[PDB]
Amino acid sequence: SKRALVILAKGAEEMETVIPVDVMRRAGIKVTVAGLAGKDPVQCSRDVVICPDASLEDAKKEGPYDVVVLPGGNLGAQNLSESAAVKEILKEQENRKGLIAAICAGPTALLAHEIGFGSKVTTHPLAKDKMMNGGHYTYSENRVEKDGLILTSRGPGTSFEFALAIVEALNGKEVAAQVKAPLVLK
Amino acid sequence: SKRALVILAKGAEEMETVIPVDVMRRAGIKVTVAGLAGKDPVQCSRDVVICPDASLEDAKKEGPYDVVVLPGGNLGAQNLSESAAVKEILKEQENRKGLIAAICAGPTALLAHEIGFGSKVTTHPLAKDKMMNGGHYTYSENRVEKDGLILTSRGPGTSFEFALAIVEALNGKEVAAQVKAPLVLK
Repeated sequence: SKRALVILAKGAEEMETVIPVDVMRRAGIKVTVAGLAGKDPVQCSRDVVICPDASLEDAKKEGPYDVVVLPGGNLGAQNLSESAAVKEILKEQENRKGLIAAICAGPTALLAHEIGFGSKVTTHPLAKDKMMNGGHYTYSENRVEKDGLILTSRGPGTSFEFALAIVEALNGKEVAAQVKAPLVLK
Repeated sequence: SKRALVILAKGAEEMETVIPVDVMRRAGIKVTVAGLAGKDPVQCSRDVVICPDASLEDAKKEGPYDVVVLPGGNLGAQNLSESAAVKEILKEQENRKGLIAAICAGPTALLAHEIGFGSKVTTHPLAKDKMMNGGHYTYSENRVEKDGLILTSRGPGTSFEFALAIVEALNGKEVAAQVKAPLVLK
């Protein structure tokens, strides 16, 4: 009954894609993995090939979504940053006061599309300078940062924390705790 | 220059599949994701669809491998446990004194194929009783267990530790440390 849209572009970090999709489905969220380029399989940064559930064009017609999720991976985030379709989805989600979650270089697509300026954010350490160009955000080193409806995180190793923060935001702390225990997190 | 074979069956835990593949490729290992059933895309436990690099039939002809990796997921591990092809690959890897790595319900395929008896092993907590049927192994609660050439781990949340243990076994501690830092692990 909550719904998530995960936007999958060539060059996405596959761990940052699969960990949130899997954890959100464990939480009972209806997740649509949507291909930026169309319905065809997507070659991720480390050459894992993932078949999306739908094209982004089709998935948009089925919104709105409770969260829009942007994986990282530098080339994936670049492709999200260059997409007019992504711009329109994020602007509409911002406008309706829905959650936007981005991990690793993913938040640099928020910069590109002028989303969430004035928010505290984090990114992978190597993406800090790009994200901070112009001083439009306030930078954090927290592993997960949530400033209202903009949720960001740092890297593959923060992907479980990121996904469980999404789950808590949508489904509450009790569901997040229930989902977390079987994962054998430290 | 080291080589890994990852055997991907329907119902595999996608996080336990993708995290080791990605981390091992970061370490410079040549990884073949081989489909148990053939060359076609594989529907994982949480409905992520992954396109393998090759069928297992083809990938075997290209061995030997420095490690054979068995992801978890209960139905994935069941399919690995029922496969005569997997039996032959694991027996040959055992015989040549090559590493076998299995995570979560994955080690129950070792039981099925009578691999590594007498070793200390771990599994997901919910797979302990199945793994221990007959007392053929000695159970551990360590997050990663390595008893010589049998390497096991417990769940999605131990997948990074599992993958970095594989990297250390193949490529050494210095490479594992170099791969680990950009991941933003805690």
